[PDB]
Amino acid sequence: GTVHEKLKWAFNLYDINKDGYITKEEMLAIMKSIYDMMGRHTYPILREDAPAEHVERFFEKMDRNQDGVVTIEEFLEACQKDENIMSSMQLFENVI
Ligand SMILES: [Ca+2]
Ligand SMILES: [Ca+2]
Repeated sequence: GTVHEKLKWAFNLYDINKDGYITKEEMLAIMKSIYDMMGRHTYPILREDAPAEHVERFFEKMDRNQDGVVTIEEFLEACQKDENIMSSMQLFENVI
C-alpha cells in the first residue's frame, strides 16, 4: 500500500471539494464526521474543550505560506516533518 499512497488517501477524505486546498470549514466537517465510535474504554488523545483550539495549532503547522488554507503540497511536506501530526492523521483512516 506504501506510505505515499496512504497520504493522498487521507487528503482525499479531508478535502471535500477536492481542490487541493483544505480550509477551516472543511476541517470542521471532518471533526464532526469522524468522531462516532472512537474507542470502547478510555482514549484521551483529543481533549476537545473548545471549538477553536486544536484547529489553530494544526493550521499554523500545516499552512506553510500561511495563505489561509492548507494545500496538498504543504500537507505532504509537513506530514514528513512531524511524527505526532502524522500519527493523528493515520488514526482517521484507521478509524474506518
Ligand atoms: Ca477545499
Ligand atoms: Ca497554504
